Amino acid sequence: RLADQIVSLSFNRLQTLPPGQKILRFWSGFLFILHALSEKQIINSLRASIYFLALEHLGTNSDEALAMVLRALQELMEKSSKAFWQALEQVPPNQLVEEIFKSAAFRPLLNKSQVPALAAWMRALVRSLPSTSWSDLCETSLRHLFETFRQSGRATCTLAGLVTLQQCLDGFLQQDSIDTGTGLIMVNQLLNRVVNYSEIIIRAASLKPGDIYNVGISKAAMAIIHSALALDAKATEVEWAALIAEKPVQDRDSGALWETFLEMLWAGQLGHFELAKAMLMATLRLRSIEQFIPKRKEQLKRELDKFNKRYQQQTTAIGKMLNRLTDFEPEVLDKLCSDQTIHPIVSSLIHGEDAIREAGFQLLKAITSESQPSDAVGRMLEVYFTPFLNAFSQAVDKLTATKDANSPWSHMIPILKCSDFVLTGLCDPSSGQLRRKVLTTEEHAAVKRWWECVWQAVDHSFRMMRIWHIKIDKKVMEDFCRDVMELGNKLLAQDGVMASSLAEDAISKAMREVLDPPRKCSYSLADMLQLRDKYLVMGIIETIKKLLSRLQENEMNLPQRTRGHLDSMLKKTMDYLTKTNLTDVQRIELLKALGRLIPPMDVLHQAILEWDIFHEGNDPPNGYRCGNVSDTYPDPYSYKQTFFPLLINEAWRSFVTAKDETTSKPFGIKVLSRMTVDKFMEVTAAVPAQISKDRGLTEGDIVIISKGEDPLNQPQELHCLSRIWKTTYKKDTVEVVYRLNAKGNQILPALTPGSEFQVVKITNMTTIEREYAALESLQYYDLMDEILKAQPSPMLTFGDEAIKAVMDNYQLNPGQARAILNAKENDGFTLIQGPPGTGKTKTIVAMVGCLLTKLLVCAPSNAAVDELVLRLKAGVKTMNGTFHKIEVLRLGRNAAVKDVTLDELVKARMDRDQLHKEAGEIKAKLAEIRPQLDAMKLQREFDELKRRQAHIGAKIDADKASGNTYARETEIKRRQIQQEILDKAQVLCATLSGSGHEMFKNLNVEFETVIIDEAAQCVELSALIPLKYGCNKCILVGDPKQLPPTVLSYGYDQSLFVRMQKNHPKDVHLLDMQYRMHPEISRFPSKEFYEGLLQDGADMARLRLQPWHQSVLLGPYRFFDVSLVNEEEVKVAMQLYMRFRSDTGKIGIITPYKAQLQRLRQKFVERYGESITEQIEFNTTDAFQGRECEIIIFSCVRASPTGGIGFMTDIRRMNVGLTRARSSLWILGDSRALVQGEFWAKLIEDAKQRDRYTNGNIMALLS
Ligand SMILES: Nc1ncnc2c1ncn2[C@@H]1O[C@H](COP(=O)(O)OP(=O)(O)O)[C@@H](O)[C@H]1O
Repeated sequence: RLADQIVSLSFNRLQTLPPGQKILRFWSGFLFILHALSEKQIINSLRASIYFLALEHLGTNSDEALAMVLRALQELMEKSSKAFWQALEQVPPNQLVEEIFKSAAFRPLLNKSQVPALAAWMRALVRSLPSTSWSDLCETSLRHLFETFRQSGRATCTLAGLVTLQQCLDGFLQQDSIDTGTGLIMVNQLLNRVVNYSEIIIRAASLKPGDIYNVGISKAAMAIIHSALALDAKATEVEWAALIAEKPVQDRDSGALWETFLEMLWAGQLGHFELAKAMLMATLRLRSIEQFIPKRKEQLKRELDKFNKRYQQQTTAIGKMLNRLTDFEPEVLDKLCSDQTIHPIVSSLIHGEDAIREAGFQLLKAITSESQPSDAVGRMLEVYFTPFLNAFSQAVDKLTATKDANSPWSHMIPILKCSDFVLTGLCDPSSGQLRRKVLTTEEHAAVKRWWECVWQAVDHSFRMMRIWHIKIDKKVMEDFCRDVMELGNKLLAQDGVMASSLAEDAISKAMREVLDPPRKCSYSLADMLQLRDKYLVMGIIETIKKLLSRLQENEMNLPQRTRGHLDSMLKKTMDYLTKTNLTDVQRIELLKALGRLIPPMDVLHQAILEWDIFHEGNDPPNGYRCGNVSDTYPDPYSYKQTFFPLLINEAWRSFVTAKDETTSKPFGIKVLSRMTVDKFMEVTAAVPAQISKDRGLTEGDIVIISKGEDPLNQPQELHCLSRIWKTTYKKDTVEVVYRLNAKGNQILPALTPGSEFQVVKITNMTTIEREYAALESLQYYDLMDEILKAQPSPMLTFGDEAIKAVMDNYQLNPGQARAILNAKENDGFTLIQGPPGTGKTKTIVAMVGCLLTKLLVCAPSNAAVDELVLRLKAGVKTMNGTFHKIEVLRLGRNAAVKDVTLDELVKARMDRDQLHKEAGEIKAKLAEIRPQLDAMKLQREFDELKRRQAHIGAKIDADKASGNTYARETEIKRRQIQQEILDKAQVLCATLSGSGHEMFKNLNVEFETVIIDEAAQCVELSALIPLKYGCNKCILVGDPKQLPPTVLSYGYDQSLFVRMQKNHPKDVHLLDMQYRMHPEISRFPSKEFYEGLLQDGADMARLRLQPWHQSVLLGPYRFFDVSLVNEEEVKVAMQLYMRFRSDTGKIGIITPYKAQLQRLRQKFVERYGESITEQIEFNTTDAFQGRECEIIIFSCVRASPTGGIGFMTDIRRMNVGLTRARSSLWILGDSRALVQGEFWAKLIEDAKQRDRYTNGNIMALLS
């Protein structure tokens, strides 16, 4: 019946067009039957033609009938397409579409046509066909919809053509793999059809929404643009991943395709936010693809060159895309960043291609408006903490996961720079985000993930050097290795911040999770010590030592492969298994730290900073008792146990004595970041430049902290001590990181960001730290037994002709020649003891001419060093009568010494606008072009003027980054200039503390013989400093006296000389003569100090005859009787000098205290001008040691109390001040404030019992 009605309606039998009512009735019946039937039943029964009769009936002249055959054919091909294309294999889809579309009744179906039926019909048509027939159909069908048929019908066919292109692009974009054979060329044909039909898509997407002709045109065109821009990137990625594996591809235009949809519009259209997001994910699709670099011996192939040109065009277009995005307003920009669209921007920051990286860094600068890269990254970490710290970790981790020969290289240079940017935006001690806020659950994970990511990137950069060294130059690899080493150092320097931010119990828990990423990058570190570079080995050694010390501190282990590689490298097995160029210092340093150096100083800081300075006792508040000197310590550790409280007590007495006479003004600090980092309450502040320059704020400088208005005399307030820990010279204001003590700090509740304090300074730790270093590293000296047992070299006697022979060489004495010859003969410690006028410095100078026929000569004050330098420079005579001249060097920091100073000798051998003009000029063109814009020709200019502003701004930032290269190469020249100077010099002179500098560990020095002058006027741990450098012969010369017998029999500072003198007094070269002092100036401090044994020189009364002693009041000796100021002595000294002037280098005025020294200098400079600063030497007793003048004016303030702080030092002060003159000594002071002291009372009694007293009004008595 169905076939009989088909035969009735067939054009084969009837040979005529049937009436349209029968046609529509028949196809409505077919629709009812097909709704009743099933697809499997259609394939089984209906397929076994009705389809050909449908094609014949599709040519009727009725609009309704043509609509029913179209709806029918849609239902047939949708319900089962396999039978549809099996039963119609004779007719192609081309002829199907042409036969349907050439019908004369189809035009009013279009005209009389919430999508229309034809759009869904063509969706079913495209989905019903295989991929291989997609292209040829399109070559008709789109050409028939867009062009041949071209207004509701025109809008309908335009919508239809957009639907075809969208359906084909979505079909190709949803595939799991595009094959390299026919698949790539049909994708290429579709993309060429998209490029050809681009203008119609542009006018389609430019339509206004809500229009009567917009039936879905704009959304379809937008989806077409999105899918085309995704498919271009996917095709390029597929082609790259094919030709990098040496596979056949085939023998497109991505730049033009990106450029067309760029140049359509981006501001001033609907959905520009969505277009920008789609373009950003499209450029995220291809973020780890790099151009091809040929090998050194090989050449580039043809296909790789063609791919390089194509990739050049594509990356230029992508860079123009990213540069165009910096015209949006900040509101939509921060909406785009905050909102999965930040990942392409952050990945563009890393990229190795120049255009994409420059465009991304400009976009990052434009979003936050912080016009600097590190400031931009800091502001991004401030606003978007977890999105940015996740995007950076993902973008870096995506590229450092595989180590092969196809690994990218140009991406590894700007990974380190961005890691440095994040680190100095995250851990700065004033602008650090980790010093300001507490961390929640998500931020902890973000910071942890960034830590693991950056250490993995450093490990990947170090590991694959060998596979990279076959295709690049030598200089880029050397500079790359140096940069990676410096980044590793900067990364490992900041682990305490992570431990005390990512958490006393949880501190160790957080620290244990910080040191796990550095353990992975350990074998890579212990492989770069084999190179022939001299700068890299220093940094690798430092990083290995710091990592191993921190790992052994917190209780863990090193990887076994790193230890095995280090073990098979520095041990003899007789040669080494791996040839190195290491020295003998690095080998010892490693072979130790692994299992003569500088120890840590972190318990000393807490022991001195847990103190209250206003304690009224004579002992420290903590438990530190002393008074035990056993003189025969047979062990270094018992020596350490004895001499550590002997160091703490000395520091306490120095602190109190410096609190008495501080002479420093206070300054105010404001807290910038409070944080319990590295166990101490490390507070930071920004001190102005003028205060830091005026007060000399260096590291190791000790200050007070108080809330009081005058922190030196308010003990009732809230206060503590601090040590300056790190000083950084910023632009103007110095950044100072004070360290505190959070174990009883009274200001600790009052500590708050924004709390202005008042701070005054006391002393420096440098000598105490050097004494600690000498105490701890005494265990590796070569003079162990002589230091511990206090045994000098034995005494022995010479013949009576060589003594006269050496006496007749330097014109010496029988006391000063036997010592010369004995110290020439034997080795070890030789002791020479004399009062302050014998000639001990004269003996030492003749020793140098005796020994040199290099040397280190040391003295505990600077004045004795200056005297030794001048005497050793003036003239040297050998042991033949010959006048030679040796080379002199000063290892310190006077006028004549300034020409032989090591700091001056090293320094003497040592001695942007174009880019700024381009950036200012290029910014002027952007202002004119943008206001003129708000068309095609203009947009090419505004895209090419703005790329040079990206290019110049990259060159401006690269100018600042080049300063690190100039700063490093300055340092290797300094270590080589220093080492040359240290070998040309014949004699070298320094202080006891200055010779133990930290800079002599990395240099090559060996001083086999040390000479110490004034060895008995210093603490015992000071003379143990310049003995580390292989010294095996030391000569100790000094003065074991300067204390009276009632005071000689404290114990915290005696000497090294005094212990040996009390242990072995039989072998000490005594010098009993004197050769400067008049018999009065030699007769009173004799009987006070030297028990009538200091005998005067031959006929010295006649030698000391200068006129002035013609007056009894102005003789060689006369005592004058008049809060460490005492202006009365200032007026009396002024009157005495005025009297002597009324009646060059021979007049000196001496005060024992710094405040009266300041008053003396102020008053004298006042009315006697500035010429008396050099005429009369104004210095204390601590700056006048070892020297002499003809006339001296001594003015002491007042006697310290007997049981109080001081006393011993004031007695030593008085005895230094008394015996500095050769002709005249004039002592001043009042009687009432001086009779409290015992020895001043003995002095004033000796003054009366020999007519040496002047009392009453001196000012009337002088006139
Ligand atoms: N044998 C000598 N003959 C002549 N003068 C001497 C002799 N020995 C020392 N002097 C003088 O004695 C003074 C001692 O000064 P110096 O040696 O610098 O201090 P000290 O004796 O404390 O080491 C020198 O000025 C020197 O001129």
